[PDB]
Amino acid sequence: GLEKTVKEKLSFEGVGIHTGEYSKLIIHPEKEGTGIRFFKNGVYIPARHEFVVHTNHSTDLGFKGQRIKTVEHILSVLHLLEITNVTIEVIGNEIPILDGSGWEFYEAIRKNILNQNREIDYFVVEEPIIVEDEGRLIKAEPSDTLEVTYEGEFKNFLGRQKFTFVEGNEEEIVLARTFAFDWEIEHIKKVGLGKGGSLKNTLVLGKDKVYNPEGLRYENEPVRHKVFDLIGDLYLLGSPVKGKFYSFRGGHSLNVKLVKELAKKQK
Amino acid sequence: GLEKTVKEKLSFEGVGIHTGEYSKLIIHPEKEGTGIRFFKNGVYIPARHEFVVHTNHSTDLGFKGQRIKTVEHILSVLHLLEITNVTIEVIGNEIPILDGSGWEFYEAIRKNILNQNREIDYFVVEEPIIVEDEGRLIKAEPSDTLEVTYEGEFKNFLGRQKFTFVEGNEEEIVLARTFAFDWEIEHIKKVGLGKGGSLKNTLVLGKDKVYNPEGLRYENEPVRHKVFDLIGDLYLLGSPVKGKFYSFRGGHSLNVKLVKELAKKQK
Ligand SMILES: CCCCCCCCCCCCCCCC(=O)O
Ligand SMILES: CCCCCCCCCCCCCCCC(=O)O
Repeated sequence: GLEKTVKEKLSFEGVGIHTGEYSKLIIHPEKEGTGIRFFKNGVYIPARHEFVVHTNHSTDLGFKGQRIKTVEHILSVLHLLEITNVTIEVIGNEIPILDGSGWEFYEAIRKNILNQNREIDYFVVEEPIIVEDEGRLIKAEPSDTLEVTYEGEFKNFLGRQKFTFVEGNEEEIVLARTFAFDWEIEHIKKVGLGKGGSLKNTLVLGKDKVYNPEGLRYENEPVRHKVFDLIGDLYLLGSPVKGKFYSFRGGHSLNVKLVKELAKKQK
Repeated sequence: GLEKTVKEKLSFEGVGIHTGEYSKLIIHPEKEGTGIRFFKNGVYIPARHEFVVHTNHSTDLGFKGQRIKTVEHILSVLHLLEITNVTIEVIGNEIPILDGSGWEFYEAIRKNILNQNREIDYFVVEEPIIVEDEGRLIKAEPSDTLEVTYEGEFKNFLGRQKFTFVEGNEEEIVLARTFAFDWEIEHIKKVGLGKGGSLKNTLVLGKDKVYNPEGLRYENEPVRHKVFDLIGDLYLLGSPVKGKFYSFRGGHSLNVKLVKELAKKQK
């Protein structure tokens, strides 16, 4: 495919899920070969693993004293839409959570796609690789297309389920929201996070119930989101990816680990 | 004591806990002998049991097609401060929840109290009375002062605790917030309520944990609030009350029941 970018400036705004603070986005179009980079306080931060400063319950980036929290969703969509050259201006400290999924971005970015005369130089996974971290494991091998599978071993009623994304199936995961278990909320708030969380932006699961009155969108909405997450994380390799990934009980932390140990192979 | 009222117009505003909608309050001063009555869409609704239309997880009042949800807190404070003649203008369908306690009202009403030349005609409990409703029971006997005790048999870590309010101890309960356990937030949202609830306005308790990061104000904050509730409910007798009340596992529903079966004795 050819490198892409937005037709014109696009903006989004809302509360950040962790900071609980308001922030605004302004996606700027960029010349070819530019790449994805955020812009905060006159400082450009590249959507590349080198600038990852936090992978707890979000993937945060930073440079020269400027930090942006939760870039996974915005990046994931840009990765799905194969938008390669743009500048994400952030007026705050974290990309807005919106409805908890990548739906709003997708729906708006998709419209304003602008083709360009330059064949995308994809990041190809050249050979098998694995990464562990206590039960948690991710396996990535070579593939003609982008294919990602996530398998969960949920302690609650969800049980063991897994989902698989393949090119042409974006609309199947850009709608999955963010989730957390109830035995998953005190801790988060205590370590100073989720200040913006609510049933309107987050999907809360009980030991065997769903708090949100709106129920689950998909039987396996959680697993889907995790796949969405991984994709966006993977975009930190600096360009659309092409490989076959298997993630069992993954998380941003391990996600990044892979990415780093996957680029450290000068690939 | 003498009948009281506010020095001048006082107003409050915020989200309603159940409706999730915005609403505004405007407490108007009223001539002597007026009483407590709400004012909605050019319709006056008396703070009297006759106009109670709902006692689920709030005490709602209504008349000629006009309804106000959650009047207990506002009434409870007015009852504690012995403010007898005022008009509560409501622009919406429910008194604002504010921080979940009667703190804000108290602190603001207390300032603007205006004495009047007219001895309050208290509602005296003349003789013993009891009301049941499956395990739940309230006992009310005669007393020189206002004395209310609430005892809980909480299924979670709280266990069995009780609190007792006596005249001169208002500041001990006007600060207790509203509470709910994790088990049924679902239920509440499903039966169309708590649309405004959040950890900022509600104190959520787990099977053995406290979600709110701000912890409990008082070891027994819940039981206290229940006492606050009862007091405000009791003010639906149409005038400050003087009796000794015992409530074991009570709730607005039973509260009102008592009040009704307590006034039905032409007392
Ligand atoms: C109104 C009720 C509220 C409860 C608020 C939920 C607390 C927020 C928890 C944050 C989710 C953590 C998981 C991170 C996943 C992601 O990257 O989206
Ligand atoms: C994860 C959970 C969410 C936060 C939302 C809380 C749900 C709203 C609960 C409404 C409280 C009802 C009981 C209080 C009655 C009163 O104040 O008189």
